[PDB]
Amino acid sequence: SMHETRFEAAVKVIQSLPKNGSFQPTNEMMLKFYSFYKQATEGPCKLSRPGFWDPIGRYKWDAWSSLGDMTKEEAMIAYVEEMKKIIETMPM
Repeated sequence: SMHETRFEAAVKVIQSLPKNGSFQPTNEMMLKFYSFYKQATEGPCKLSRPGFWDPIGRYKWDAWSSLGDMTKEEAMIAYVEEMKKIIETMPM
């Protein structure tokens, strides 16, 4: 599908920024990207929240859980739209 192809292209773009540029998305933005990636591929968050002692686990889970019943296609659209917005503002 058009959205699935766009999604794969976008994922590649984001993956490449910490490797091929001098600038990358913020940690906050990376968690947002993770949330849409999970929602697009695995669907809605299923598991219980990690414990207080696992910060990155908790930040991850909170971001993914936040999306609720977002569909897989909506999460692909969201990921792509977020990537476009970052690329529009960020020196490459």
